Amino acid sequence: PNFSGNWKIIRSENFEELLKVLGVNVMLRKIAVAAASKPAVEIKQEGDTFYIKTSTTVRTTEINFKVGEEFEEQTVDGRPCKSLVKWESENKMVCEQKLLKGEGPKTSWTLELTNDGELIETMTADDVVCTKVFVRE
Repeated sequence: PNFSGNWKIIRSENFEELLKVLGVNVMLRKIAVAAASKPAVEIKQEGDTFYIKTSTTVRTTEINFKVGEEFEEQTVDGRPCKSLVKWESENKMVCEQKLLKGEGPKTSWTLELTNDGELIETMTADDVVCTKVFVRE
């Protein structure tokens, strides 16, 4: 169960629709799903410590966290949040997010490995879920 690698996206389901129900305007949705916005995800895992860099043709962001320790990131629609990841199993982590300011949808995400070595990401806002699948280069 090692999440490290250079992960390339191979499936995406319900992402634009999730943004739509969050109130994201149509220009930004279409951009978010364009080929040019396809995420490449680099992960370095060392036990419970993660470094994850997500890059597209125009953006790059890095997060560093340790499982069980609170950190700060942004929600699917860009609002700052405090996050905390826990293991649900040997091969799956789950993250609960809490907005830093104001109120909003209950948001969370998960990452898990398949035995064939696919990485599955889900992101949830209230009752709406999006799933992306990646494979290693």
